[PDB]
Formats: sequence, C-alpha cells, structure tokens
Amino acid sequence: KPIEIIGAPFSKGQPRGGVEKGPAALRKAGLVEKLKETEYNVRDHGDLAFVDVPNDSPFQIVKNPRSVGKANEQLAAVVAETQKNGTISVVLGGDHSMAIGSISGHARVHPDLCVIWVDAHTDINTPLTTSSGNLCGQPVAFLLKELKGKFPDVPGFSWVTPCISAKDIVYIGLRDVDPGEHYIIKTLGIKYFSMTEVDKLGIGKVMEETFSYLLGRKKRPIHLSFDVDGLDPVFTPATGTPVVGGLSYREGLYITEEIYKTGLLSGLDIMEVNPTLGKTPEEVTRTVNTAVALTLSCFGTKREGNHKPETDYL
Amino acid sequence: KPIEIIGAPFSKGQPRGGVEKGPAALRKAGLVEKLKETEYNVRDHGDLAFVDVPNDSPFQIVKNPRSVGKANEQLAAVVAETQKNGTISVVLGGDHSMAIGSISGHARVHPDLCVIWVDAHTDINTPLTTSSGNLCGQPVAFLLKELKGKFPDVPGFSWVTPCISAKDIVYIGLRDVDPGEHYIIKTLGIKYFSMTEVDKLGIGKVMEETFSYLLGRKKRPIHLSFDVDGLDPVFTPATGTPVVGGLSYREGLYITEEIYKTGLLSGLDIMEVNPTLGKTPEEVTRTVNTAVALTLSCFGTKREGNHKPETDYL
Amino acid sequence: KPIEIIGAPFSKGQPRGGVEKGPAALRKAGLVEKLKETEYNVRDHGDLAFVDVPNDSPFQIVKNPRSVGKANEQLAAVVAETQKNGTISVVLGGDHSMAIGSISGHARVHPDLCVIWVDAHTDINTPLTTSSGNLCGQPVAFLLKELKGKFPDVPGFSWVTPCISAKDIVYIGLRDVDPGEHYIIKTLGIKYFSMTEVDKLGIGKVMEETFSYLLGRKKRPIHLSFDVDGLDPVFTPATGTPVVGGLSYREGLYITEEIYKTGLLSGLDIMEVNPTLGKTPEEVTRTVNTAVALTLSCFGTKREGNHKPETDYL
Ligand SMILES: [Mn+2]
Ligand SMILES: [Mn+2]
Ligand SMILES: [Mn+2]
Ligand SMILES: [Mn+2]
Ligand SMILES: [Mn+2]
Ligand SMILES: [Mn+2]
Repeated sequence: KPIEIIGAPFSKGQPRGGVEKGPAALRKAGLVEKLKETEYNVRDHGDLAFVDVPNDSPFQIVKNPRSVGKANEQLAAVVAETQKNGTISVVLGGDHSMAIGSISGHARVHPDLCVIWVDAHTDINTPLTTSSGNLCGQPVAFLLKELKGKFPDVPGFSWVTPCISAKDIVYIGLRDVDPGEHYIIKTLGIKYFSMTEVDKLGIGKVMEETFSYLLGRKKRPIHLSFDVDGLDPVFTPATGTPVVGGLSYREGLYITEEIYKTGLLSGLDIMEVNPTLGKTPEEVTRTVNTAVALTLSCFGTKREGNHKPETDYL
Repeated sequence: KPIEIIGAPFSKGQPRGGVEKGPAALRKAGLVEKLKETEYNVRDHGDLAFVDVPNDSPFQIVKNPRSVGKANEQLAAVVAETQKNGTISVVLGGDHSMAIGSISGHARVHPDLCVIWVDAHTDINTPLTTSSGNLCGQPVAFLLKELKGKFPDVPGFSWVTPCISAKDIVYIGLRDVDPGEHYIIKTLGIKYFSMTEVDKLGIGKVMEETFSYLLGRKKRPIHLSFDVDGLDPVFTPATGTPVVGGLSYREGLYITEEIYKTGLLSGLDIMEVNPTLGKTPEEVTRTVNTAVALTLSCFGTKREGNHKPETDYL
Repeated sequence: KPIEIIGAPFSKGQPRGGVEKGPAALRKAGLVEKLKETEYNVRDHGDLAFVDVPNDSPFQIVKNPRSVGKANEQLAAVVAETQKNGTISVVLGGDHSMAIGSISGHARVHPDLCVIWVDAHTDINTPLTTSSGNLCGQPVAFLLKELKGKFPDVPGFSWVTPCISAKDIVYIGLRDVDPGEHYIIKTLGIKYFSMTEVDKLGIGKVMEETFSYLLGRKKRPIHLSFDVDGLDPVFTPATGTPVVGGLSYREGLYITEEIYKTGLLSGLDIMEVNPTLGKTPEEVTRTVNTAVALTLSCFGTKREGNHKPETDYL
C-alpha cells in the first residue's frame, strides 16, 4: 500500500494569508524523506497549482467562494485518482476548506469511508451560520448529507455532492464551537469527543470508543483530517486559530498511533500549519516538527521504537 | 436561578498587595458581560467598600486581624442576603481569607452546604500553626467546627460561627501543605485529592468520587471556593503563591463543567488573582482569562459548545 | 535505613561535556540539606575522583572505553560498600553510563534486585548496535545477562559481570529508541511502558503494573535509575538528549512517591543533569529543581504534605 503526498498550498479559505506556505514548511523539514524511512512506499505528487478565479465576488457573506470551490474541485480530482490506484493520499494543508476536495475525492473511491476529525473546531458552519464568510470553518457543512439543501448553492461548489453522513464522522479535540455549530452537531446526532470527554475518559478510552462507533458494525476506510490546532497552542502555535486547553503532543501521537494500528487509514489531511504565524522562529519549527511527527506516526512510527524485519540487529 | 457578582477587593489577608485589584481585572476582561451570554440572569452588586480598621495591631502572630475580620463580616452579610433572595453568589477575590465571610454568609441560608476547595493549599492553618500571621492561609480554620476552640479568639472574628464540618469539605489540587496543616487534615479525616490522587485517578474519577462523597447520602447546595493557584503557574502565574505541578487548564475546566452539571452550585469564589504579580503583561491576561473561563464554565459554558433553545439555527 | 549520596561527576560516557557538573549543580541547590529534613539519616560520601585513563583509544566505534570502564568499576566498589553497610545509595550523575557501576555495585549486595529505568531512552545499544560509540547509551547492554557474549569484550569492562536478567528491568518513559534497541527489547521480552503505554493506562495503572510485574512473585530491593530526560524538556531542558512528549513533572513525582511507598527503594540514580545545556539560566534551575524534587520524593516527601511524628502541631 503506497503513500502519495499531495501539497495543497491554499489559504483563500480564510482572511489571513500564510497557510499556503504550510506544504513548503513541512517539506523543508524533510517530511517526505522521513516518510520514506517507514515501511511505506512514498511518492510525492508535488504541490497543486491553484488558478485564482478572477473577480471572485463574495457570495452573500461567504468569501472567495469560486476560488475555494475551484481549488477543492481540483484537489478532489487528484485525490480520487491516487485513491483509485490504491494508494493512501496525504494532503498537506493550507487551510481546512481543502478537506472538501480531499474528502470528496476520497469518497468517490471509498464511499463507505468514515471520518475522524481532529480539531479544536467542528468547521461545520454553513454559509448561513458563519459570522465570517470564511470557508475554512465550513468544510463539514459542504460534506454532510444531512445538511444538503440547508443553505443556498454557493458558486464554485456545484460539483460537490454530500458524501458522508452525520453517523460517519467523529470529532476529537473540540473546544471552540459556535452556537449554530453546536446546534448543528446536537441536532444531527454527530459523535464527538470534545476536550471535556477526553479529560473524562482519557485519550485511550476515546480512541477505543471512536473505533467502536465507526468500525464496530463494519470495517471501512478511515479518513483522518487533522487540524494542527486540535493540539494545544503550546505544541502547535503556528496556526490561525489557536485555542487553549488542547490535546497534548502525546495525545496527538496516541491518536495517530492507534489509527495506524487499525490498518485502515486511507486518507490523511495535515492542515492549518501557518509558518507566518509564529511569535518566534522556533514556534514555527515546533509546529512544523509536531505536524511531521503526527504524519510519521500515522504511517508506523511508534514511540516505543521501530526496527526493520529480517534484520538480526545483533 | 439568578447570579449575583460581588467584588471583594481585599488583600489584607496577606503581606503583599495587589490582589485587591483582582475584581477590577476580572471585570475589565468582560466577566460580567460574558456571564450575561449564559442561560443565567446576572446582577452585579459591585465591589464592597472595606473600612480599614485603624491601629489594627497584630494579634500574636496574626496580621491585620480586625481588618480581615471586619471585611469578612461585611461580606458575610452581603452574601447571606443574595443567598436569601435565592440567587447564586459569585465572589471575586482579593485574597482567600474572604472565603470566611463568603462561606459563612452562604451557610446562614444553606447550613447543609458542602465545600469543594480547589487550591494548591489547604488554607487550614490556625492562628497557632501559621508560620506567617497571614489570614490567607487560615480560612478553613475559622470555618471548621472541629477546630472550634483550638485557637484563641482572634479580634474581629467573634461573629464567625464554625459552619462546616470536616466531613463537608473536599480539597482538590493540594501540593503545598504545611506540617501542621497536614497534621490537621489527617487528624480531622478531611477528604482530599492532592495532585498525587489526581495523577492516580484522573480528574474524571476524582470529580466522580468527590460528588459521591459529598452528595451520595444527600443532595445539598455546593459552595465552590476556587483559588486560582490551584492550577499550575503555567496557566495562572499571576498569584501570590504559585506552586509547580498544578492542575491543568483542562482539569480546571473539567472540575467546573462537572460542578455545573450537578445543578447544585450555590456559591462561588474566584480568588487570588493578583494583576500586579505577572512577570509580563500577558501572564496577567493569561491568569485573568482562565479565571474568567472557569467562572463561565461554572455557569454552563461547555467546551463542546453551547446553543440557545427554541432556536432553529438552520 | 540511612542514605548515602555519592557524586559521579563523569561525562566521558558522551561526546559533549558538562554533565560532570551535574553533582555540583544538585548540591548547590541544597539537595543534601533538604534530604536531611526527611525521615532519613543522610551521609554525603562526596564526589568520586575519576582517574582519566591516558591514551584511551576508541574500541572500534566505542569512545573512551577504558575511562568509562574505570570510573564505573570504582563507582561499583563504592556503591557495593555502602550497600553492604545497609544504606540506600544515591548516585548523582554525570552521564547514565555510570549506571553500569551503580547497578553492578548494588547487585553485589542484592543480586535479587529489580531495576526501574525512567528514561526517554532504553540505553541498551551494544558496542555493535550503537551509531555513536557513546557508552551513555549502552548501560543496560553491559548489565543484561541475556546480552552476555553478544558483543566483543570492551577494554575496561572485563570486571563487569551481567547482573540483571531481562525479566528484572522495567522501562518507563520510552519515546526515542533506535531500531537495534527496539529489536533488542522485543527479542528479549523486556517489560516497558513507553509514552504510549503511559498515555493509554495513566501513570497510576503503570506503576501499579510495574510493581505487580517486578514484585508480584517476590518482594526484592528496588533500584531506580532515573534519567532526567525521561521527563519532558519543558521540565528538564538541561540534558544532552531532550525528546518532546515526555513524562510530566507530576508523573515524575508520582513514580517516585509510589516507589517510596513500597519501602523497597535500595538504590537511586539521578542522571543526565547538564548545567551547561540550558538555553537560559532558569532552564538549568528548572532542571535542577525538578531533579531535587524527584530525589526528595523518593525519600518521603509527599505532595499532600508531611509532618513529624510525636509532634502535636496544635
Ligand atoms: Mn481548527
Ligand atoms: Mn479545522
Ligand atoms: Mn492557594
Ligand atoms: Mn487559597
Ligand atoms: Mn535518556
Ligand atoms: Mn539514559
């Protein structure tokens, strides 16, 4: 089972700029080379080139709707292709709106996939509930079937077909949810482990339950969309929306190690690393490093250590 | 069930000054306005005016006995009043000696109340055990029935009548207890969860047990006296007595979220925030912010999010 | 049961210098004086004087083999002596290679001892598996019986006789293991709780299991070799090999408080504190302080507090 890194240097999903530098920062830290040290075969598709849609007027409150919709349609095609060839796709963010194309493309090949969303946010605001027209906080809204027709068709997203049900997604790390978003997750019966559930159960029981909930009845492909801000700012400070009281570096790697062990990881998103948002240079390094470590963990790197087979190290 | 904020800008309870600025700092951060966004009805009683008792000579080792006793008697009257009207009182500290008047006044209306004391300290030194004559460190001593007559009557506190039994108080976050205090808690059989119990059980099991212990036999009003230094200095640095190895920001909010869910919160104290004790401006902000978050959590704010009822956000 | 502090100002175990200043740094913080405040009788043996072996040519890849082997043989003699007199030995590190002499000397008196190794590393590389000829990372290799004859006899260590079986050692805090080391621990069936086990079980269940594994069948002397880097760099930054995602300050003290309570602590190592490796002065202080706190914890200091017996503090 091969791995294919796909760079999504896109930031139109939010008002700030910088997140598009995420892929470069991750590559600069040797993400690709390090992944090749794992048991997986790695191919680098490179960074996608996003054609900016000229005169991309706001759709009501939604900002850059056509540009975000275009970039995502292109990502969806790329991901769908690698998924078709039977490889595991790894999208390096810019902003989380790219999860639309990533999950959409993944679903075209594995419609029965489930989603594990690690984030401090639900990113489930609809074009009608957002306070900011930022699409970075609306990904899940365009992806959920139960939300189809709950908001006006946004220009640039007509190609999107709701691919996952509220029952196939599980959030982990929630701690900054808007009223409308909270209304949506409760009304839709979405499974989640906000920081309070993590504190109560412990990351161990949490992963145990998310797997039982998403995989108990049937084993299907796992799509992990990891927003770096799901971890506490003390670990991933270089993000647009840091929120205190986050998952620890350890819980982050625990989540990933467990996902690796299921042997069902099919798609991965490493989003929101903004190299321009560090108070100091080492804060960026610290954020980039942990994102890289999380990715490596997803593909086998265990904290207890790793060693190559058929190798009598003695 | 209405909420009434009562400011206790008092710092005579300790040698340092600055804690009296706590209420102003908390209000400055919008604590009142933010509370109004909750499901609770909020009224601001304002800050009490403390008449300094002139020529307040030390009683043996105890410092400013008359001034601390007076300020507390006044606080006890105010709190007793709001409690009588059926509102939940919220005292914003200065120093923890104000817990004497706050808990005393609370007990006049709900004598069967229990106390959950979140602190790095037991604050149970008597006028005979204290190394420093600081009344900040002696609150529980004046409040416990089992300690009545165990120390000479201190000028200014004759109005105080021990209102809670050793069996009705539970400590959480202990990690800096004097020999005499340790002797007192063990000899009195006081229930506590020091940092070592928290590490062992997890904050989840801890709240589970404190409620079983204090509420298992009978459901009664809960008085939460929260010393900000109960959380690690990395979260609430702006306090007079920081102690490493404290509760985390998350465990702090977990405690509060759980207390809210009992529906029994009757009295609250947010003490020890000293705006003048930050090594930098943002350490004060960090301390004030978390104190405000803890207060909001006590009244409904959940990390998983909140939404208003009878509101089809969609 | 008396305590005897033995300084091991040695750093030849690694390429960098500075760790030999560890003992001085710990003493400078009043470690000795503080220990005397505990219920234990304390004697300071002082710092050993290590005769540098001139012309200490590398043995294949292994650096300073004769000097490290010599220092350890001397330490082994000293520790064996204090152990014989029925005192608990406490070795203040330089580097962890000194665990060879420390554990070897300890074993001469208590051959049935078990080892609890708190470290981010297994330090079990053999002179054949090390990428660096650093003996700081090969301690356990020279100590394990199952590894006897698995590598060429290194000059300076002929005096060493494998004293512990793979079944008598338990690692805690692992998160940076070489492939060969990982191969060795898995092949040898060594018991360990890497950071992932800690995350899964909680430090409480972990100590519970390490004691059940090492003490369930028979109660025997406990030798605690504590590498300061076992705790996260945020707590012990002043070390040669910091690794993110470490044990917290609290889990560190939990481990020690539990070890104390077994009443079986026989030998202690406080290693890797390098005063010259702090990015700032307070990072050293922070590292030194925590090493000192851990040591005091091993000998009785409880976070819930301590008080002297036959002393009516009231
Ligand atoms: Mn987010
Ligand atoms: Mn997100
Ligand atoms: Mn306190
Ligand atoms: Mn207090
Ligand atoms: Mn180490
Ligand atoms: Mn070591």
